[PDB]
This record gives sequence, structure tokens and C-alpha cells, in this order.
Amino acid sequence: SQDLSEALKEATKEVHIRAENSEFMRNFQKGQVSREGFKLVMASLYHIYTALEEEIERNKQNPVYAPLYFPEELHRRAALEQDMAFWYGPHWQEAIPYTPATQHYVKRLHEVGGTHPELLVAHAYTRYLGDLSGGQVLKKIAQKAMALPSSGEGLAFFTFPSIDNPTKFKQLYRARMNTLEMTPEVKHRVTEEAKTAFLLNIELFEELQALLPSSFVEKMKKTGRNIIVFYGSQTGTAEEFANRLSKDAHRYGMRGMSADPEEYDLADLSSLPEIDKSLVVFCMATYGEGDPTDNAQDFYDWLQETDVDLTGVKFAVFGLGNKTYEHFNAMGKYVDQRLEQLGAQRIFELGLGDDDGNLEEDFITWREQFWPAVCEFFGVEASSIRQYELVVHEDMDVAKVYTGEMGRLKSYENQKPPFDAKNPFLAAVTANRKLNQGTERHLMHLELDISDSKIRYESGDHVAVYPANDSALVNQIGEILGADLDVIMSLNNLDEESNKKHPFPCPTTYRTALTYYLDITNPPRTNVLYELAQYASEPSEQEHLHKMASSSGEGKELYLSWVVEARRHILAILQDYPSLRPPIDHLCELLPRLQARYYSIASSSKVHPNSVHICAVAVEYEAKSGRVNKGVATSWLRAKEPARALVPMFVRKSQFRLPFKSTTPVIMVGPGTGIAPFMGFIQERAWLREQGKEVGETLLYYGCRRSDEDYLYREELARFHKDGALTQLNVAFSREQAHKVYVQHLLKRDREHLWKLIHEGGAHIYVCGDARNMAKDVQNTFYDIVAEFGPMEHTQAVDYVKKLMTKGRYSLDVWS
Ligand SMILES: Cc1cc2nc3c(=O)[nH]c(=O)nc-3n(C[C@H](O)[C@H](O)[C@H](O)COP(=O)(O)OP(=O)(O)OC[C@H]3O[C@@H](n4cnc5c(N)ncnc54)[C@H](O)[C@@H]3O)c2cc1C
Ligand code: HEM
Ligand SMILES: Cc1cc2nc3c(=O)[nH]c(=O)nc-3n(C[C@H](O)[C@H](O)[C@H](O)COP(=O)(O)O)c2cc1C
Repeated sequence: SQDLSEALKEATKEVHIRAENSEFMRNFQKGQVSREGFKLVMASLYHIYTALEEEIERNKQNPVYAPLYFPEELHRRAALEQDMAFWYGPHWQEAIPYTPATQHYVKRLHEVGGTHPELLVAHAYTRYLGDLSGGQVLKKIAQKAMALPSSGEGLAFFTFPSIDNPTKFKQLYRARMNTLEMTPEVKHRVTEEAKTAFLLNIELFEELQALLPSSFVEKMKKTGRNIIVFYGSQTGTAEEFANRLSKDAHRYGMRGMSADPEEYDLADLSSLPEIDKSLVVFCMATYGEGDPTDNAQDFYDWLQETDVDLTGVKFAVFGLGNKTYEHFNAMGKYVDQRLEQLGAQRIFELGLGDDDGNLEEDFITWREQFWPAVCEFFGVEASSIRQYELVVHEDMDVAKVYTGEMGRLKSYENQKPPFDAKNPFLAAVTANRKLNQGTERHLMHLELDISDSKIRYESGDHVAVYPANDSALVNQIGEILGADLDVIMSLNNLDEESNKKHPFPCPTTYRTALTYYLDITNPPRTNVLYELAQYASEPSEQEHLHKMASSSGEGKELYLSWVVEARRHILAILQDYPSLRPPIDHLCELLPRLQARYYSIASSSKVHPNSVHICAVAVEYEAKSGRVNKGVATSWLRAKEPARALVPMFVRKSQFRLPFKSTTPVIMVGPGTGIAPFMGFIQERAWLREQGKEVGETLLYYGCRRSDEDYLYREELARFHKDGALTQLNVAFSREQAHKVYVQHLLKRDREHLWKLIHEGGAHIYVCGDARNMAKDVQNTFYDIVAEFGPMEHTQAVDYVKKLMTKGRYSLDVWS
């Protein structure tokens, strides 16, 4: 094609199929990889990436490669050195081999980097994009094939800690490649060089291959079990979840085991009701086009054409899936509905794990709410189960106690670089002023001083902040609970084979854990209610806490209506249920951890290198329980005054980026707080105009209610517009007349100019904000613009916009 990304993909179409169909790669996909061949390919990759990044640094400022210089995100030589130290011992330097094909690849890399840098892209692509695609799965295979530690040792080459979203980063990289200005003959040479790189990898793989040459029901009956957890897994994730679920069966009064439905025939499940209250749980991963895992095939087919009655069987299903597949969790949903229709009764709602989001936390949530449901559906053991042991340190020096820090002891005081999620930097609150002009809601512009923190950031990157719950809430909880909050204590995990030895940094006081470590504002989960049920003296409240710990009957309805809809925090529950008198150590054991909150950076580092600007709306509402609830992070930051008030924060890289060429036009859409990152963009753009660089058009599409209410940055945006930095300033006011006006209408208004920019000027579209379904609205608006002004059918216009998305030109930064 015309654009470099599409042209390279079309050129490598065939050699990619040939590469992934190489004998070694096919054996890798099936999981049949050996440690020796893996060491061989890893050493070869060490040599190859060393040569490649050597030439990259040699040409990191040559215009034929400069847009592709992402050392902090893509480079692999350090991770490959770590993996060589792992796989080849401490003296890996002299032990790793250097195969002839590896030498040929390195020689071609050096030839390119030395006398033909315009072709270097073709190699980088061939490697780096490839590492961001299949590489995410291969690791999950190796972790099981070679059995490596879960810490990722030996697989650091497959880990990109600075790439939060690999798909969006591949979009950005495609955009940077399309930035490369080149003659068509140079483009053809580049495609041929990408073919050459693929062929080098293919023959490397070829050479490396040349250097290699009973009834389960009656068994539970004969072993005394009542819980069995079948798993349908291919890369071990469902195995992990099923084994972790079986381990906790012995820790609730029952006992359970895992099971592979590839060695049993599940027709035996017909004779399962003959066990004194038993449960059958499935952890089913889905693959292909909604097809089951291989081991579950015999299961799946058996589910198809059968109707053997299994009345009395109690079951529960959890599905491992991924939202980006248009067959989401087909296997889990199928097993769930088929088991229901066959005559079994369900105990807990089917879980739908999302690999696109967070599968581990999803499974943790599902299990946390799952166990109390089974408990209160089968009866009770007086809730006689614990997880942490309390140890009170009545005499202890203060330099040994955690006072609120997140990483190492006293890390908040001896602040030493680097700073990240585990060691946040305590930024100084420079400014904290009100952006909102009215009185409906509070919107604030904070400035964090990170002067000597050595922290870098770009416009569009995010800043996360560790807040602290309101101290009045902590004091009230301590009073009503009748417990001393200044008691230095610790909670030690008695499950030895777990690195997680504490529910939060210990030793520390109950007050510190309630202020900085525990979320005491979000609605309580089912598990904490079922565990507090044993501390309710009145039966009219103990039975209420018991019923609110199940998925069936009036229980789930009452839980959703009284705790979820009303949004009652733990203090409100202790108030409305005066019988609850639990110990504070158990409450600390049960309460979830206080999470950090992210915000879009509202400043360009090119004009504010030692400060990070945040634009945030304060969360504060009247809950249906009468009580007024305050957002943790927003109120916490609002309380920060320049009279030194520190904020523990860190910076997470995002793929939201301005175009590399200053001449490229931008179309930013951000109603409300979604203006935050663009406030940075414009600044940088303005700065680029001050440096004498030719800057293209810059269009902003902001949206608010009334011009006198919540017009954010009105004066700054006006100054930007009159200085010429901001080309157009189109604001939609949703409450300034009869019919409301949104930014989609303003886009539809400027359809002709927008199309001319997109088609003739190669513009970049940006969308940001927490506005409801705003994404699809702007998306359909651009669909219609492209369909009309580019003589296109609707289908080809939607494909045009999705292509823009692929080329890294239609970017999103939405939240909720
Ligand atoms: C990448 C990313 C970027 C972000 N950028 C920004 C930004 O630039 N500016 C900004 O302000 N926020 C931004 N956010 C959101 C931010 O992280 C927080 O979610 C938000 O600021 C609230 O934080 P909080 O701790 O004060 O509220 P929390 O203590 O976390 O409570 C929030 C909960 O309160 C509930 N709630 C809120 N209002 C009501 C209501 N009327 N009635 C009933 N329930 C209600 C909701 O269920 C909500 O989930 C971003 C989030 C992400 C993931
Ligand atoms: C295990 C074998 C392999 C598998 C399963 C595999 C799988 C994939 C998949 C699924 C994609 C699409 C990702 C996307 O565009 O969203 C992809 C693209 C790609 N793969 Fe492969 N791949 C394999 C081998 C290789 C090898 C050996 C290389 C080169 C060293 C490579 C280079 C690429 C590149 C560069 C892309 C990006 C193409 C583009 O979008 O322009 N792949 N691969
Ligand atoms: C080839 C392949 C196909 C997949 N297809 C789907 C799918 O169709 N629907 C879905 O929800 N998830 C799909 N996934 C996501 C997996 O279900 C998800 O990664 C799951 O956690 C894997 O479980 P396991 O590692 O235990 O085998 C697919 C994954 C792969 C590698």
C-alpha cells in the first residue's frame, strides 16, 4: 500500500506465515519446546538485539530512523542480558554460543546500520512489532513448558514494563513509521529489507531446529471428597485458578481437589448427588472462535447431543476469556447454560474474566464473593475460618514501624530514585486553585513539584496518586468499634508457601492501616459481610448479614439495593447495624486495599519540566442512605494547601502522543475534564511555535454546561487562541438554550474542514474524557463525515476510520 505500515504488512504477508509455520515455532506454539533450544534461541536473540540496538543508537538522530527511537519502551539488550545470566549462569559472557545464522543476521544488521540506515526501520519493525504481538502468549507458554518462577526470571525479554498497552503502542509505532518521508524506490527497498529480515529469522529458526534432534465420583466417594474443580486450560492459567480454588476448599470446613476432564468421562457426573452436599466447579478457558481448550474437547462434545438428567447437582462456572474476541467466554457461558438446562442448579453467577483488563483481579473478586455464597447455601460452620494471625508488639521502637509508606521501610523519608508504583515520589503541592466558575461542582487545577525527582513525562502520560482516607472517618470507626487505633501490631500469613506475608505493610498501627492501606469508602464486598455476620448479636441483623451473602433469593436483591445502590461504606453499616462489634484486626484482614487513582497530566514537560499539572473534578454526592459520601483521592487532594503538603505520586507512560512532525494537524475532542491532556498538547504546540518550527493546525473541541459555570481554562484557552497557538476553539454548551448542544454537533458542523484535514493534511484525531458513550458518538460522527465527503459507502468509511485507528491517528483516552 501507500503508507509504510500497510506496505510492510502486505510485503511480509507471506514470510510471516512461513516464519510462524517453521518447525521450531510450531513446536513452540504447541508447548513442545525444550530448555536447550530455548537457551539457543535466547542467546541468538541476545546477539541480534545487541547488534540492532547498537545500530539504533548509531542512527538515533538520523531523520530516516529518529521517529522510531523508543529506548525506554522497546529496547531488549538489558532484559536479554538478565536472561543470559539466568539461563547461562554467572559467566554467561563466555558460555553463550554464536551460530553462523546469528552471525549472518548480525552482519546484515551492521551493514544496514553502517551504510544504509534508511532500511533500519524494516528490521526494527520485523523484530519489535513482532515482540509486541505473539510474544505476550509465548511467555505464558514458556512459564509452563520450562516451569519458571512467577517472578518472570528468564523471560525478561518478553516483558515490557514501560508499555502499558501493546496494541496502542503498536498503533503509535505505525504512526511514527508513516512519519518517515521517503521516495517510492526507497519504500520498495524497505519492504524488500523487511522480507530479508523475515527470511533471516526463518533460516535462523531452521538452523536452530537442525541443532536440536476410573469413576471420579466414586473416587471422591472412596477418598472422602465433596468438591471437585475441573479446569479447561491450555497455557496453565485455568490450572492455576482451579488449584487455588481447590486449596481453599480445605480452609472452609470442606475439602476439594482439582481435576482434568481430559482423563475422565463426565458421564460419571450423573451419579454425583449421592454425596452429602457436594459442589462441582469449572474453570473453563475459551480458545479459537469460541471453541474449548483441547483437554475439554471430550467434555464439550459430550455436552452437545445429550440430555442425561443430573437433578440435584449443584454447580458453579468461571470462564477465562478476553473482551477483544467477538466470541467472549463462549466456553464458560456454554457450560453454564448447558448445566442449567440439563437439570443442575446454579449457586453463583457465572464469572467472565477479561484478559484485556485484569484476569487475576477478576478471579480474585469472583472467588471472594463465591465462597460466602456456597457457605450460606449449604448452611454454616459458624464462620470458623481465618487467614492472618494477629501479633501485638506492645514494646517497640518507632524506627521499625510503618507510618504510611508504600515500599520499603521509611521510603517516604529517605526518598531515593528511582520512583514508580512501588516507591512513589512525594511531590510538593505548588498550586491548588479552582477552575470551576460556578457552584454546582468543584473542579480544581493542582500543580505537583517533582523538581529533583529525576521523573520524566510527556503530554498524554498519566500520573497516579496514593491518597489517604479522611481522618474523621478513621476516628469514628475507632470509636464505634471500641478499639485502640494506636496499637502497633502485625498480621502474619500462616500459609507459608505464599510470598504475600501481610495484608498490608507491617508492623503498623490500626490507625495507619485504616488511613493509608485500606479502602473504607467503597461499598463492602459479600465476603466481608459474611465474615462480619458472626459478630452481629441481634438475630434480625445476623440473619440480614447471612442472607446478603448469596446469589439466590431475596439476599442478592437486598445486597444490591441496600449496600450497592445506596453506597454505604463500612462506617454506615456499623451505624445502621448496632449489633456489629467485630475486632479491628479481623476487619483489617477483610477490607480491600486502598488503590491509587490515576489522572491525565495537564501540562507539557517541554514548558513545565519540574511540575506536573492535574485537572480534576471533586467527587462528592448524597448517597441514597442519606449520608454524604466523599471521594477519597479528590477530597484528599482538595485538602492539600501550599501551607509542605506532600502527594505520593508516580508517572505511568501512555500511548497518547502528539504527532512527531510539527506540521501535522491535530483534532482534539474532550468534553469536561477530558480537556486535561489537551491542555498539555496545546502548550507544547505553543512552545513549538515559539521555537520557530512550522506548526500545523490545532483544533480543540471542548464541552461544558454553561459558559459561566464549568468553563475550564477559559482565560488560558482564550490567550492561546488569540496568540495563534490554538487555531480553533469550539466549545459546546449543553445548558445554554432549549436543546442541548454537544461536541458531536460541532464536529458535524465542521465536517468539510475536518475531512480536508484528515484526507489532505493527514490529521491526528484525539478523544478523551469520562463522558457517557461519547466514544461511539464521535466515532459515528467521523464515520458519517468520511462516508459523505469521501465518496464512500458506510462500510468502507468505517473501515477507513478503523484504518486511521491502526495507523495511530484516531486515539482514545477514556475513563470512568
Ligand atoms: C487513565 C485515567 C485517567 C484519568 N484522568 C482524570 C482527570 O484528568 N480528572 C479527573 O477528575 N479524574 C480522572 N480519572 C478518574 C480518577 O482516577 C478517579 O476515578 C476520580 O478522580 C475519582 O477519584 P476519588 O478517589 O476521589 O473517588 P472514589 O473514592 O474512588 O469513588 C468513586 C465512586 O463513587 C461513585 N459515585 C460517584 N458519584 C456518584 C453519585 N452521584 N451517586 C452515586 N455514586 C457516585 C461512583 O460509583 C464512583 O465509582 C482518570 C482515570 C483513569 C483510569
Ligand atoms: C509463534 C509464532 C508467531 C505467532 C503466533 C505470531 C502471531 C502474530 C499475530 C497474532 C500478529 C498480529 C498482531 C496484530 O497485528 O495485532 C502478528 C503480527 C506480526 N508478527 Fe507475527 N507471529 C509469530 C511469529 C513471528 C515472527 C518470528 C516474527 C518476526 C521475527 C513476527 C513478526 C510479526 C510482526 C512484525 C507483526 C506485525 C505485523 C503488522 O501489523 O504490521 N511474527 N504475529
Ligand atoms: C488462540 C487464542 C484464542 C482465544 N480465543 C478466545 C475467545 O474466543 N474468546 C475469549 O474470550 N478468549 C479467547 N482467548 C483468550 C483466552 O481464553 C485467555 O487468554 C485465557 O485466560 C486462557 O486460559 P489458559 O491460559 O488457562 O489456557 C483466546 C486466546 C488464544 C491464545
